[PDB]
Amino acid sequence: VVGGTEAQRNSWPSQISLQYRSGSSWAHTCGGTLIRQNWVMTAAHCVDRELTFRVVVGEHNLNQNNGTEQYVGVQKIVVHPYWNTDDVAAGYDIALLRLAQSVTLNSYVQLGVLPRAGTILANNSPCYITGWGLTRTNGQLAQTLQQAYLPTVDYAICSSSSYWGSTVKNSMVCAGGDGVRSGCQGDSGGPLHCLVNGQYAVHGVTSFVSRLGCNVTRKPTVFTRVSAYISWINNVIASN
Ligand SMILES: *C(=O)[C@@H](CC)[C@@H](CNS(=O)(=O)c1ccc(C)cc1)C(=O)O
Ligand SMILES: [Ca+2]
Repeated sequence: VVGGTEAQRNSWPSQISLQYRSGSSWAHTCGGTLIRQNWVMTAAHCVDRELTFRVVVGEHNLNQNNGTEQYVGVQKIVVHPYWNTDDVAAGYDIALLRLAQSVTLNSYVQLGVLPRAGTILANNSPCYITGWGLTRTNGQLAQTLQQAYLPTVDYAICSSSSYWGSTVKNSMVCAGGDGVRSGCQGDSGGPLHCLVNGQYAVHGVTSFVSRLGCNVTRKPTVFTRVSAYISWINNVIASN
């Protein structure tokens, strides 16, 4: 997250860290949202490589023991069947991870509330991106979880020629684009939390930023629109 602030450690209890095995240790690669005690929602592009993955829930600082973490292996990976690694702009950048063990819920570990199917936010709706992604374009991951206020940019504006044009689809949510705050590499997969009727709900799964950089004016961070995939998510959890 570029231009973020450090989140309080119990603000976003559904945020998870998706990590891969690297030698004798583990490395953060993406975020995710805990949606059941044994299921995580993340981006399909985060699980494209043939790596060994684990999920960390109750995480705040990646480089320090917080005394709240729970570590669980990924038992099954279900990518949307229409995802294509050669075309992130086509959409379908979503995947569900079945955890080997069910995690225990507490003030640091909670299920993410998902919007009702079909819900579209009005332009400029209040949202926060959260993650441990780079803190600057071509920078380094954050140690502590970060958050940034990214108001939505509706489809009409976001798919206009000066923004993302035809690259953005109506199955996506755009947010931000101010040139200062944005998602960045390593935030992908994680949540876009938006305040609706008093309650924050996870409306987006971080998917991409401009190839020019993370915080680029008129290139808002782009997310998979969760509310387009409610039936798909329910169908996967029910058949697995
Ligand atoms: C996600 O973080 C996204 C920017 C918000 C990235 C794409 N995903 S990533 O950094 O996790 C990634 C990059 C390259 C590879 C080979 C794998 C994963 C983006 O650049 O849009
Ligand atoms: Ca930690």
